[PDB]
This record gives sequence, structure tokens and C-alpha cells, in this order.
Amino acid sequence: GHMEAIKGSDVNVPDAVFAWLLDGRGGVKPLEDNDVIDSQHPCWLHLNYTHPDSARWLASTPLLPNNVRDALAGESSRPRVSRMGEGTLITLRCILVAMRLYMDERFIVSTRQRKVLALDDVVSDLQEGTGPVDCGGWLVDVCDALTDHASEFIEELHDKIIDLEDNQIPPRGFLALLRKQLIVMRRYMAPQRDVYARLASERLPWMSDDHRRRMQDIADRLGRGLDEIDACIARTGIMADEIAQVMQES
Amino acid sequence: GHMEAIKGSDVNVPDAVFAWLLDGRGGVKPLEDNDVIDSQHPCWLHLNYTHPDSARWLASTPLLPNNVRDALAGESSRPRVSRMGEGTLITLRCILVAMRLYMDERFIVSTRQRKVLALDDVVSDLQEGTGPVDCGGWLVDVCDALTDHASEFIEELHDKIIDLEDNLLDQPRGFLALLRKQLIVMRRYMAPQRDVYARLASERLPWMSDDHRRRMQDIADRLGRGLDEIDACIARTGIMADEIAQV
Ligand SMILES: [Zn+2]
Ligand SMILES: [Zn+2]
Ligand SMILES: [Zn+2]
Ligand SMILES: [Zn+2]
Ligand SMILES: [Zn+2]
Ligand SMILES: [Zn+2]
Ligand SMILES: [Zn+2]
Ligand SMILES: [Zn+2]
Repeated sequence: GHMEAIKGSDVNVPDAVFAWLLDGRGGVKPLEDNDVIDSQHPCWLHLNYTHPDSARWLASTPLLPNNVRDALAGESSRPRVSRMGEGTLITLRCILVAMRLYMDERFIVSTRQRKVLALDDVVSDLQEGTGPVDCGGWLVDVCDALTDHASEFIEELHDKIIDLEDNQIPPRGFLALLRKQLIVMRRYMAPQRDVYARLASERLPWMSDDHRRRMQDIADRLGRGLDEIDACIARTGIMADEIAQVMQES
Repeated sequence: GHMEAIKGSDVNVPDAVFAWLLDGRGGVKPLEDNDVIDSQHPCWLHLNYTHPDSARWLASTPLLPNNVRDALAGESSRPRVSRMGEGTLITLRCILVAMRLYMDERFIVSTRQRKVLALDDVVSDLQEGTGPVDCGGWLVDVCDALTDHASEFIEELHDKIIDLEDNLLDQPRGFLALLRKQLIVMRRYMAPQRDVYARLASERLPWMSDDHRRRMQDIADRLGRGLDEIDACIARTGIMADEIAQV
């Protein structure tokens, strides 16, 4: 509560995908101009940075440092965390669609163009009254959902590959496709895994010890995923080589 | 037609709900052993994965990769699309029934336990020569039909809440809570499914024209809107929870 409160009207963007106050018990209520936003009543503002009103807010609001306005407007790629004083700027990837957020103890503003399937898990939990109760718990639930999705996909590639290891030669272009996807997962998940690890050790006021603990688990989970991606990549290379032998045996 | 034909003998399951061969002009004929199955004349096998022959077939047949075998047996919950090389595995929901299918250019095997009413619109069309003419057209008409049922249900949910609001203007515990519970169940299932439709529209699948993608996009965007309605209804119920509180 070391921070100054915010007026609802100050973050009440009309064309926002979501404009919510967390009720501190797992649910949400509609943001309103007269609400007071503080660390016990955080606001989550979710925007399509393409919609008119959203772009203008993003472009002019005093609540954002000048240097993050562009990022949130889409000008960011690599998974990354940064600190702009009291605030924290985070870019994350899903399986590659991107989620960009600026948040502090009082509020979160996240933006995207293409929908982030991970956020729907959090929105559903909130609608059900079983979501995050504060800003720290929100980021943790988001990073957890992103990791659920990344993990599920990594395992899907693993199974298709295991299948290939037996079932005859593969259809033309397929093995080359799996390899390409693994390499794309690797390129973006390695940095993102470092974002998780940093949030887990960085001393954030609005992140508790439990929060940093949950994150570290999420970071190790993802770490184990990159490990599996790497073994899979090696297998796709071995498979291509041995496929060439099968063909030469004509 | 980059794939080689299937015997039709290799795809006969006596207890099959129905096994059809499409005529590539909007109609079907019942499948037969000598029949030739290919991209021009695809086959639709519709299974109740409970029945003995169907289950044994799903388990044994070499037409299906092994890693999709368990799913078609009911071992899948969330809507999902997975590319298994030549084939694609799709899990889909209707309002909550599940439909599961593996398909390529030549054939479709779909499975369910409880009936998926949506399919009745695809089957009727076929029974009348106005159905799909190839595998890509089938997948589109099927998603279209499911989105239709979902959409009608969403609309019906909204109207129920309006009826509630009209009564409150002329002024039943749990009624609101049930509605809310229904809306969230809907939201839970429909978010992922919209993602599936979105994939089929972005994915480069041989047996889908650009038109099929065009139509898949329309269906995805339409399910997107449906989720907006659901969220609007959800927020509506929370307000009403108070409008009653004051009483
Ligand atoms: Zn503070
Ligand atoms: Zn995701
Ligand atoms: Zn999920
Ligand atoms: Zn592997
Ligand atoms: Zn072909
Ligand atoms: Zn033919
Ligand atoms: Zn119908
Ligand atoms: Zn409504």
C-alpha cells in the first residue's frame, strides 16, 4: 500500500476486452469510474491494442511510463521482463502469439491482438470465483496456464515422434515440420523460462514468498520442457539420417 | 489424390452407426466391400466407440495411427486439433456431448457414446444430395452445425435472464445460480473449441480449399462472438444477484 490509489475513471477504457476489479476472493466485478483502485482492489485491464480507444489510452495515459507505450502497442517480440521503477514490463509467448503486460501492486494492463488461450483459463476461474485474489497471484496463474499449454504441446510433438520411430517411412515434409516446430519452441521458451526464474527471485513487493515459490516451480517445469524439446530435436536429426538409409535400400 | 485408395473391405464395421461413401456431388451411398475409397469418393465411418466391433476395429485397424487410438476411444475431453502427419485428430463438444474424429483426404472416422444432434443436419443433407462433396466440406458443415447449436443455446440463455429481469420489474433461489453455472460451463468448453476452428482456418490442410478456410474463419469468429455474449450474460447475472439482494 506504499503506492497512491487510482480513480476508476482513469483506467475505464470503453472498448476494453476486460476491465475488472478483483474482489480479493477469487472473483471479479465490473470496473466503474467511481471505484478506487488500490492493492486490496487491483484492476485488471485487458486490451486489444488495435481497437481505437485502447490505442489512444495506451498512447496518452499518465499511468504508463513513456518508454513502455510502444511495447504494449505491440512493439515487442522476445519473452522478457523489465523494471520501470514501481512498474514491471513483461512480454510472454504462447503456442507464436504474444502477451504484453505492465503491472504494479495496484493494477495490470495487458494487451494483445490475437487471443491468448492461456488468459481464458484465468478469465474462466475469475468468472467462477476461483481465480487470483491479487496482482501477484494473477501473474503466477497466467504463467502457470501458459506453461500448461506449452507442456501439452511439447508432449504432443514427443508422441508423434515416438510414433514415427516405428510407423515405415514418414509422409513427405512431416519430419521436417516437427523439427521446425521444436526449434521454434526452443527459440522462444528458453528466454521465457528465464523470465519465470527472474520473477521467482526478484524481490517484488506485490509478489509473496509463496508466489515466488510457485513461480520457481513453473520455471523448473518449463526447464524440464526445454530438456525434452532438446532430446526430440536430436531424435529428428537421427531419424532423417536413418530415413535416408531406408530410401537407399530402395 | 496423393494418397492411395482404401479397400472399403478394410473399413467395414457391422455395428457402425453408419458407414457411408460420398459421391462427390452432395450425396452418399451405403458403403460396400468392393467399393473404392479415395479423396474424390471419401468414406464417413461413424462409430459408437462402445460397441464391440467398433472398439476392436478402433483398436486393431492399421488405418489409424496408434497415438490417436486412445482418443477415439473416449480418452480426450478438451476440444483440440492435432496433426498426426497425413491425418488430423479433432476433439469437439456440443451442448455437454463430445465428438471425436480422425480424418484425411480419403476417409473420416468419427466416434461418440451419446448422440451428437448437430450431425443430423449433415446426415440429412447427405440423405438428400445436398451434403458435403469432400472431406473438407464435411468438416466445415460439421463445425457450422455445432456452432449453430451452441449459438442457439447461448441466445436462449440470454433470453432466460431477460425474462428474469422483466419479472424483477414486476417486483427464485438458485435459479440465477444455475444459469450462471450453465454460462460458465459453456465458456469453459467454447473457448478452446474456438481455438480449434481458428486453427483449421489457419492450418494448411491439403483437403481444404481456401474457401474451406474462408468458411472456417467465419465459424471461428462466430464462436468468438458467442463467448462475448456469454461473458455479457455472466456479468449480467452478477448485477442481478444484487438487484435481488435489495429485496
Ligand atoms: Zn505498496
Ligand atoms: Zn497458450
Ligand atoms: Zn488451458
Ligand atoms: Zn522427445
Ligand atoms: Zn491427395
Ligand atoms: Zn474414387
Ligand atoms: Zn441441428
Ligand atoms: Zn446476455
